[PDB]
Amino acid sequence: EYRLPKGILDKEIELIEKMGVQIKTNMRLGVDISLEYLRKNYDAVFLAVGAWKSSTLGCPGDSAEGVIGGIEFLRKVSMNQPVNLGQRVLVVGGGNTAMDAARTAIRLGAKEVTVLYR
Amino acid sequence: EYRLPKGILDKEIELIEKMGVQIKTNMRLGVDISLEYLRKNYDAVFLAVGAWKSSTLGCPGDSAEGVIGGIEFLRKVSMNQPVNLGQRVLVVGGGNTAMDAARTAIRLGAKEVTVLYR
Repeated sequence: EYRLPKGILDKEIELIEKMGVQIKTNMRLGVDISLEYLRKNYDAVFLAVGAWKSSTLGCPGDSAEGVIGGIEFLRKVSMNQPVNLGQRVLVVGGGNTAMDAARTAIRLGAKEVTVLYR
Repeated sequence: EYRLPKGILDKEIELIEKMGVQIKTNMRLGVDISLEYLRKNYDAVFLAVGAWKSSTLGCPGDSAEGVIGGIEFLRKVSMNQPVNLGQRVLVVGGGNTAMDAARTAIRLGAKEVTVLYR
């Protein structure tokens, strides 16, 4: 939110909806909606699902409690869901996800946050 | 159609739709739509799927071509889909399905139709 406030995003999406676009939220492909349904009742289908599966650490013990994916952590923070942070946080990576997670952890009350890049 | 014309049925269903009921046709549970979607987006779900799987003959060779289920044959006839009859037609059963299939076959040009009841 400190880089892109969500009110601006809401206003832009409302402008898009004002053009006649019907946005059905909470609808998931493969869970709520099958691809056959869309292919049958729609002339064209455009998939913009995006990369929504954070990579695992790839080292033994990556499934231990207290290790969370970057985008999942940021989604929990944005949704105001309770996350289990702590005094010490290490972020593994060097992309936008790592820096956003580090700064969010700093703003979420972590005493020290350290980013590890290879 | 000779027992229940479909125009009357269409008129009654149109009367029902005039009350505010939204009938989404060509939507199938488990194929086009999911039970979880209904349970999430709707307060109550009422299932009236009916018995839509005709029983197989239960004898060897029941899968040979030229053996067709009663309700499937009647659905093909009602939908005006091309069905493969012949001069000789046998009907196995004694319910409404068997009698309707026999009379439809008689009206579809079968020279002789015989109903076999145990």
